[PDB]
Amino acid sequence: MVYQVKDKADLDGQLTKASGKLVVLDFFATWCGPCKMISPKLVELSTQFADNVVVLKVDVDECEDIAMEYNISSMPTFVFLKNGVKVEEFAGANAKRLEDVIKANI
Repeated sequence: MVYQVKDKADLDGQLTKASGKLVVLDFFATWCGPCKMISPKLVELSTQFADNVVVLKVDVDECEDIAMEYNISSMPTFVFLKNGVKVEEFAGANAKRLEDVIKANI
């Protein structure tokens, strides 16, 4: 349910297919402790809101150009989009905050 983009083009297509659903972009790194710590929760929410949410993971070491483009500097950073418009964005592994956002903007 949680898809990890191959590159910008891949991201620019996943967002298209997404249509009018809440999109959650998880910018993370494999060396980031808090990122792993929240990955399970993201998965849970992912399936708990399948049909009305689409979670895309973006590895910063693999897609550095997408990291610069979105101006990320802290991991994990969650950018929430809906119909092509940033609905919100925050960094850190605050699991409750994460569920709050998905739920409130689903």
